[PDB]
Amino acid sequence: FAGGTVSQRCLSCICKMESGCRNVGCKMDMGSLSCGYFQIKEAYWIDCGRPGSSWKSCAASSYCASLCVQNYMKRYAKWAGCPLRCEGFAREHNGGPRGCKKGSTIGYWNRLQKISGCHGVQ
Ligand SMILES: CC(=O)NC1=C[C@H](O[C@@H]2O[C@H](CO)[C@@H](O[C@@H]3O[C@H](CO)[C@@H](O[C@@H]4O[C@H](CO)[C@@H](O)[C@H](O)[C@H]4NC(C)=O)[C@H](O)[C@H]3NC(C)=O)[C@H](O)[C@H]2NC(C)=O)[C@@H](CO)OC1=O
Repeated sequence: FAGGTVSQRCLSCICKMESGCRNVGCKMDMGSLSCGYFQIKEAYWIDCGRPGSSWKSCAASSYCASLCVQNYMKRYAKWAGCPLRCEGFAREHNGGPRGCKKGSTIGYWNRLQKISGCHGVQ
């Protein structure tokens, strides 16, 4: 995946959690479509710098999608006071700018750790 502050093992775990790390297309989630490898919504894609040729094109690319995650965490993680490890990055990915502080994402982190080789992933 793209390089950055998020580890490759963490990105792999998130990728597997969202789509079994496959280009699965989109689905509706609480008002907006989440797409591709990392199930990224348009707003997230905008916030990570509009990488790729378009939102859905980027989402369908493991590299572009992972770069978007890298940029999103560089933008919000430290700002929101998240631990700079997968626990914080995963929750930010699932809950937004301050996702690592939302109780809603506690379940996402716990479910993600159930994936082979993802328990306590950093
Ligand atoms: C069950 C489940 O959770 N499913 C999925 C969750 C997840 O999608 C994530 O969904 C959340 C909430 O809808 C997204 O959070 C929003 O993120 C926005 C983008 O950063 C953010 O909007 C920004 O907000 C800041 C602060 O106000 C502003 O300064 C920015 O200008 C603004 N940007 C824009 C372009 O509007 C917004 O406030 C968040 N909303 C809330 C309620 O927090 C989050 O981004 C989603 N994550 C992704 C990767 O898309 C995914 C994968 O887990 O899809 C799910 O199915």
